[PDB]
Amino acid sequence: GAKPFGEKKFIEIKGRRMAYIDEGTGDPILFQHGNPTSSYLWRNIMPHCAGLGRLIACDLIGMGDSDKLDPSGPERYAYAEHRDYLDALWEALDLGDRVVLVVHDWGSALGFDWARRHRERVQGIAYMEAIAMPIEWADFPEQDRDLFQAFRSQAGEELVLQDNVFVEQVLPGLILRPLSEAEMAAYREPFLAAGEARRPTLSWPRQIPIAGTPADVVAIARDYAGWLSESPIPKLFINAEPGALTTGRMRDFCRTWPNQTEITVAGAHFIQEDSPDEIGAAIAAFVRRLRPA
Ligand SMILES: [Br-]
Ligand SMILES: [Br-]
Repeated sequence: GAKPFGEKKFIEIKGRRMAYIDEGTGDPILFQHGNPTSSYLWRNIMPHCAGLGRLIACDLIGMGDSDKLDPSGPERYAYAEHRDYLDALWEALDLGDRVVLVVHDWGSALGFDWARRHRERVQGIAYMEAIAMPIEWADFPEQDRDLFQAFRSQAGEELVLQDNVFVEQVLPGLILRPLSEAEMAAYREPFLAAGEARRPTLSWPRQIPIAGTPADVVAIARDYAGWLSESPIPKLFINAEPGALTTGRMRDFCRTWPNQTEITVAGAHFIQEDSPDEIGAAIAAFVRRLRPA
């Protein structure tokens, strides 16, 4: 299904207008995409949670139907800058203190961080192919290692801003089934233009806490990893086979997390495109359990 879930709403944040999905009533079930994705990534999963709460899917700034930052540059869209826009967006949405988090990739780095800082408001965390902890190159998926190493080099501007590699090569390359034309249109739409409109999908891999750099993001991930490993908050780990990011040591460490349910679905990185109904069913099961009658 290539059809988006529901419709986009917009809200002005820090003078910056962000796009989001908000469907239903009750405690929110917050789904957050990462790079180079948008709310669209959850379109076939969110339906499974219908009637279970308030279904919300935000577009990170510079992503999806969210406004671009201007002026943009190599120093724009760092982690700190996304969190400052996201924090204010999640505040404006009045989510309450019984939020379930559903996270992926930078959505998990961001969601996990948010969760630590607001642990009291977090009913539960469902995560998959996440940034669970700072890592080394040896832990990074082999097939894409030297490419991710090049994004974090001066070649990074040519690969991404000029050629849109993350959107056109990384994203298809880590989904196990052939995407449809309408589906690749929706992922490429926010990045149709060459240059700075594609800056966020280059700044994101530059932000990954790898090999001790960058130190601020490393620190934040050190922080929430230590916390998550100790929090009794209910967790749903959607493991993937063969998976990509959350394998090996990081997978090892995640399996250490308390009060955690784990399932395995078919997929590489963007597993919502390979196993949306298995992921959806599991998330709705998790929320039901968290929200009886
Ligand atoms: Br593929
Ligand atoms: Br990335």
